[PDB]
Amino acid sequence: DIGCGTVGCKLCASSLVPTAPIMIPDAVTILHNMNAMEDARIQNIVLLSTVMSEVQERNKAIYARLQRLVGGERKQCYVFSNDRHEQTHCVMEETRSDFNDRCVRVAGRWYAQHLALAFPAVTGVAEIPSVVLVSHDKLLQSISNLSCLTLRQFLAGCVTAGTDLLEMIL
Ligand SMILES: [Cl-]
Ligand SMILES: [Cl-]
Ligand SMILES: [Cl-]
Ligand SMILES: [Mn+2]
Ligand SMILES: [Mn+2]
Ligand SMILES: [Zn+2]
Ligand SMILES: [Zn+2]
Repeated sequence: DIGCGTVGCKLCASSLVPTAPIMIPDAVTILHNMNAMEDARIQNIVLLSTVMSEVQERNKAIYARLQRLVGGERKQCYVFSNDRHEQTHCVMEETRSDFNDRCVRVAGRWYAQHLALAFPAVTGVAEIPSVVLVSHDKLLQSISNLSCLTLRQFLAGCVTAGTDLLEMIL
């Protein structure tokens, strides 16, 4: 009963678009960059229920701000119940950090493989959708459409891609 939240997905037939990278931030990213999360320039966010629980656990004020973004219904973000979904549900030798790292990695791997099947590549037109785990940790131990970057790296890559596109038109 748990969908991916992506618009036009026939597998799950929603706020996410497959035409932009699917951002999956960990709790540390939200806690350290809540002002950025709230900014209109940051769109296409997957809020994992485990990540939400971790944000609620660490910061009261940050969680209320995160709930407001969801309750506002004007942002391109989706709450994915990774703890209820059969293919992503993890049960905790693991520390609280290692378990939370595994949760995000498992949900990210599911999203990447799922979106590649739901929106397959159209020859010379478009590639499969891109999934980005937004973390300071090397979640993918330091799937082609799955990556792990910090928010700074992700945003610097956006600037590089935009500059390259502007040079192409000029
Ligand atoms: Cl963005
Ligand atoms: Cl990585
Ligand atoms: Cl990978
Ligand atoms: Mn987390
Ligand atoms: Mn972490
Ligand atoms: Zn789907
Ligand atoms: Zn951070």
